[PDB]
Amino acid sequence: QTSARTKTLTAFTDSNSVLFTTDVAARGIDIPDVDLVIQLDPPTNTDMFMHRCGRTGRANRVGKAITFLNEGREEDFIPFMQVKNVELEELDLEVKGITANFYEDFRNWILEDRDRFDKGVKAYVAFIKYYSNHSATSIFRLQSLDYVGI
RNA sequence: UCCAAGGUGAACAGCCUCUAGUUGAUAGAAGAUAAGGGAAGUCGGUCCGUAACUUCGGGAUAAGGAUUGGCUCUAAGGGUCGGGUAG
Repeated sequence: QTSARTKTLTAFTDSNSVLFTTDVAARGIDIPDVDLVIQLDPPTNTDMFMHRCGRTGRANRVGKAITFLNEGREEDFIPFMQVKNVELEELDLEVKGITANFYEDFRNWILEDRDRFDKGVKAYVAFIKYYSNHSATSIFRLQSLDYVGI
């Protein structure tokens, strides 16, 4: 609802805060003091990519943008951005804290309420449909998608 | 000069019939084929076996035997009601 969106945006704009948002906030709106931008997946269209990581860097401020790749066709996204005059420097991040039970923890938390199971399966299917409507078909292939991994 | 059924034909045609008309016309009796030769003649010789397809609407939303749940932003998505502890 519009009122809830306005209230959430004005609470976030007003102390260290993390925002889980779709492409609604990607373009146009300016939240000051935003340091880090993470794109858990590359966008459906690449034109919006520059907007999603564009919320930072105002007045050459020290801000970082990070993106995540699926290891299968990751060799095509970087040159695609390079042709569009965008250079993505590879970053190596250690997967800390995953010694044991992360997927087990997720699974046993899903088993508590069937609503959680429904929301998870619905989100997975929605992501599959979202990946189906992807530009640059060669880069993002449905066949090469890691269905079990997702 | 007017009216004008049906079925086969599956090529106008021809053939057969329904409704409706005829039995009229002196009566009785008693073209085809061919063995061998081949112009020697005369002026002149549609139906059985395959495969892909293939008609109308209504549906919108990735499918339509399966465990259906299916993208981002963007008008509306039936009405109403309901929030704590203390003085």
